[PDB]
Amino acid sequence: YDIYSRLLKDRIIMLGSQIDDNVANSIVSQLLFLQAQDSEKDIYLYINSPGGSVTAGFAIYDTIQHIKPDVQTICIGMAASMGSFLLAAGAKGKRFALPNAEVMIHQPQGQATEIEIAANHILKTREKLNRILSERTGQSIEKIQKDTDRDNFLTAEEAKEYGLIDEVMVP
Amino acid sequence: YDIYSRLLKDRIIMLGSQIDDNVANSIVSQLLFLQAQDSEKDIYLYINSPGGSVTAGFAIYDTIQHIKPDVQTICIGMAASMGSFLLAAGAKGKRFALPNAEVMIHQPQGQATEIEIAANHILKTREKLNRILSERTGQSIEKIQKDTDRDNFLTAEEAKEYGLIDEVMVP
Amino acid sequence: DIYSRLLKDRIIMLGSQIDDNVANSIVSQLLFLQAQDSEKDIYLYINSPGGSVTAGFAIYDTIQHIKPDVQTICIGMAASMGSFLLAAGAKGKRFALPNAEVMIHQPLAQGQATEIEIAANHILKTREKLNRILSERTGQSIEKIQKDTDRDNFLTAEEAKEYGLIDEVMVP
Amino acid sequence: DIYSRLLKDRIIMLGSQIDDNVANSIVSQLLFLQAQDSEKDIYLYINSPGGSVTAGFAIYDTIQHIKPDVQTICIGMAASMGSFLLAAGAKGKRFALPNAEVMIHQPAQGQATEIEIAANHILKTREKLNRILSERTGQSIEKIQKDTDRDNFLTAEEAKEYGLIDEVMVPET
Amino acid sequence: YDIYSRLLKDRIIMLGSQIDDNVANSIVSQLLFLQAQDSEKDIYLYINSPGGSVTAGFAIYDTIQHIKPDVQTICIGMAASMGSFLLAAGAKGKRFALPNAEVMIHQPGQATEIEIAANHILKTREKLNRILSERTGQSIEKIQKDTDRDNFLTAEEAKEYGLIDEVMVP
Amino acid sequence: YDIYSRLLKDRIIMLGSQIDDNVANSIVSQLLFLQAQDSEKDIYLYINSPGGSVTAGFAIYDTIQHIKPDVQTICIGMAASMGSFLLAAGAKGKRFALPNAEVMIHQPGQATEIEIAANHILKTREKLNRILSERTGQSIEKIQKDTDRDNFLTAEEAKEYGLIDEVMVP
Amino acid sequence: DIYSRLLKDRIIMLGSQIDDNVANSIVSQLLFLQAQDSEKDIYLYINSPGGSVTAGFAIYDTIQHIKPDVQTICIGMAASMGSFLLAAGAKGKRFALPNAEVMIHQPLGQGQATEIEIAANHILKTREKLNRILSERTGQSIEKIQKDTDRDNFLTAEEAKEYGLIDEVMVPE
Ligand SMILES: [Ca+2]
Repeated sequence: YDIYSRLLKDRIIMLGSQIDDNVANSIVSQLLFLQAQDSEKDIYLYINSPGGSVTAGFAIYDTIQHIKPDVQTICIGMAASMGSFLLAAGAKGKRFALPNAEVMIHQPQGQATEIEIAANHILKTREKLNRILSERTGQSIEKIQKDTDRDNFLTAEEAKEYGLIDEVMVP
Repeated sequence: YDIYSRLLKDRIIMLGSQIDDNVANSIVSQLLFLQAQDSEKDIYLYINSPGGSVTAGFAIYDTIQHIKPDVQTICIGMAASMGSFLLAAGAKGKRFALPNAEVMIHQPQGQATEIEIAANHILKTREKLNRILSERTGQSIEKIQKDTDRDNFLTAEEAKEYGLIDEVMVP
Repeated sequence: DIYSRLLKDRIIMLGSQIDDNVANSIVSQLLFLQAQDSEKDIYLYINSPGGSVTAGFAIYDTIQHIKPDVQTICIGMAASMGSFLLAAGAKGKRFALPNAEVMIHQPLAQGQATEIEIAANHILKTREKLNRILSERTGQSIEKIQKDTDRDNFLTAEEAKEYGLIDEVMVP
Repeated sequence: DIYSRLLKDRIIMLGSQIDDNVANSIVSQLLFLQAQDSEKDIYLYINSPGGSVTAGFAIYDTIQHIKPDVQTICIGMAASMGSFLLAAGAKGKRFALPNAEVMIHQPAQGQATEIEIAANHILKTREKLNRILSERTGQSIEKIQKDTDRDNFLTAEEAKEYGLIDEVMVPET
Repeated sequence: YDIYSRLLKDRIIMLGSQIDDNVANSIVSQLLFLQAQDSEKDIYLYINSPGGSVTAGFAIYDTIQHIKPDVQTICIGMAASMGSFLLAAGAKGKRFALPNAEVMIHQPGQATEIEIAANHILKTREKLNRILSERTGQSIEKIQKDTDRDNFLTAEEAKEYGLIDEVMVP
Repeated sequence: YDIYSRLLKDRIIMLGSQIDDNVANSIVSQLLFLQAQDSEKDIYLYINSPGGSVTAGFAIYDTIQHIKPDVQTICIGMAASMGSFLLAAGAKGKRFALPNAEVMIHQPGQATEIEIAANHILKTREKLNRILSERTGQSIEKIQKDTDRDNFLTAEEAKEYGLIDEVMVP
Repeated sequence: DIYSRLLKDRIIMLGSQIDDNVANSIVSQLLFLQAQDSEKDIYLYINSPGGSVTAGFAIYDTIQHIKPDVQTICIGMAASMGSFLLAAGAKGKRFALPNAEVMIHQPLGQGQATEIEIAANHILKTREKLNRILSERTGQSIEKIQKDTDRDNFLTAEEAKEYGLIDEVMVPE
């Protein structure tokens, strides 16, 4: 679509699909582009994703944390698994959801190849997810481990109360 | 294509297919872009939709309510399921249909993934749909509960009488 | 390429089966042309076997809604919803080329219509509203239209003028 | 690409079977060119094995309706509807190159829709084709009836003497 | 591949595939475009073609002869059947091949049902031989024999035969 | 896509897939283009790759070493097989990984029969090992050992191993 | 989109099997750059496992024909027709990168060659002309080349220089 090109001028990135390497490459490239345009101005990352690959999600995570600009995260529909992980990873005080957004932190995948899955288990990237979520939500590692194994769906309000977002955007 | 892009210049968006995640993302992006262009001028959402997925439809709904410009809604052919919900969700006074439009309130999937179905069951989106509809139509939620469970087809004039739209546009 | 250039001349071509995509595109073009200039005429050329009635009504309603006069010109053919849109053009401004073939017969499902669309038509009785508009725009009685839209009667351009479906056959 | 640049030169290329898609494309180019300038000649090159008669009649009628003269020029082939459209050019301005192959035989051809085939027979389009061909070749309807019911191939010079075209374009120098 | 539109600015046309109706329509369109742009300047037609449809080849042949500009023909790799025919059809004195080009005048075709019927009733095989005779300076009798056999010709032998005017030497 | 052309203006090259011939040709072309634009300014090569073909990987490797501009390598996500080899081949002091990047040096990615035959005859594994040994500061004995096993490394471990120079801290 | 931009720098990339499509592309780019400037060098980068000899001879002939010098650089692999086009660069201007792989073997006859192409190869004895050309350009005896062309002969960049296939190995800096 020609629309996502216009939105880059507004420093808006839409993450509206399952997260695989292709998507990760696209989002990362968009993040580096906007940093090159203007290293100071905020970026707006709208999220409607059911999740996906963990190494691909970490690629985006790492790029959000590395670049100079504050990356604002705004969930518009769903944020599950890596979707919700990236939602929580946005700039402090600047993580949002619309009132009818659905958030799940269950971390179960996502067209991941042999090499990726091998890396995940060997470098125990799941423990790294749990540890990062714990830091960014304030929850204990033990509560994070428990909830990421479970299939709990949170309303926007329940997501704020959990510490995944900062503010529910009520009209 | 080039017509919708040039139509976007007039702050017109066309919602003319079933609503899935792709469509929602597109409509949401278009709404955010038009807000970014001018935060004050009306937006015209044209609707010819058999409906689609609830979580996709709520993403559009939330965006309409979130943005500063008021989104005028106009049914040209059909609004069924989520299509009619979106029609009823336009700026008050600014909801329209052409004389031979067909509106159906019945909410039944729109290629909704199993994660989305689970979320909607758990978060009780169906009761929420009924409630929002009753607020936007002026009907009691009991009337809404009944009418959304049967397949009730309404003319543009009947949908006006029902409160789904404000006016039938005059030839 | 050619169609975007024609759009500048306020010319819209309807040269396929009418389904929802086509209807959405035709509706869009009509809206764009009204936004471009509200006073100048639009030229809708029709070569269509017909299709979906709900899609056709979407185009019909838009033609009647928009400000500019919409001229309808049949090239090749106008069957079912195709003939309905041809008869729906501005009065005094509905045309057919000499060898055009017009058919009023409304089938008994077309335009690869969805389950939801078929149900709406039978419940809201669109077949009767079609027959009503046709009689109003041709000058024939409702019982004449009712019989003719049930039959597979093919009309020449001149017979279609006699019928009231068009205003004039265009002279070479 | 090349075809859009050619359209600036008021050149239209008809190089395939005739269906509704092609007919609509040709019809639109003719209307565009008339909208550009209504006095200057149009140059319609024809290399076509034929196709749908109702699609063919749409092009035919459009040629006769617009104000500019439509010169027709056969390169390669003009069979069935192709040769009918060749014969449909502005009289005096129908051409073929020396090695062009013309066929007048009229055979539902070329992915014609079910409604179209029925329309052909009911409105008796075959009689109209014959009568028009007769009118613009100068040949009698009886001769055209016989010649269109046989697989009848003609050279460019034979097609000229038959009256289908006005001149064979012999190359310089 | 947008290289071909760039070459068109330099009045260069590439015929580097099997000759069918689509290729014919394409080549004919470029030739007409190049005449419209400028009717005086030479056009350069490069050939690497195994041949193809006789009626499609004839459409190209006629357009070459009909347009005002001189069309140079340059064989770069192969010119077989209709390919070699179109090579022999260039402006006189301006038909070339590169030193390692392969040229075959044997005529066996990627035509259609209607096209095949036309070729045989109108006797296009005789028209090919006749034109080959006119443009090579060879007799109808020799050409008839050679177009029936699978004689491959070097670039030098094609010059000697009269299919080209000069071999293009490094 | 389309974003990648804009990134080229910033002298950024994304290597975010398996390395086959088409990918190598593309990366090599982007490197040559950027050198041609400016021979002095740094190039940034972002790597997210499972690796792939040895011949294709060496094509990129050689071009990185040949061109004038310093090529910075930045691992985002993963660098395995040729991916990690290309990561280790960045300009000295300008090889980086993000905190959560996964690095694997193990050498076993869609390559023709000719290429596989070439690899074993011309002893390309011995070449890889020697080059890795030269750019990490680890011995050939050590690198021969670690290339055989499926040892994954964190960004910090990759730095300690000598594959990268720094981890990029948020 | 880099290739079109790269073409502004007089750079051509041959990165696949050689067939008629590839050859017609390369030939076109060579002819384009001549028309652009006939004096400045052209840079042909080679990463090719070979292909059709007819297609390769088309490129070869065009390289020799045009005025600009064509520099050849092997980046990854040059096999069969790939090697041949490598050895065919301007004298003193044939290069390979240090880890390039070169094979002179000319296969059992490649690259989707048509029955017409294969017939011409055998009749016009195209293999003999290849061996003759390689001999002239490597400075080796036709006897040695005939032997090495019949074996699967993989060479390093340095060995290719010692053979005479290239003039220099491009040393990195
Ligand atoms: Ca720099």
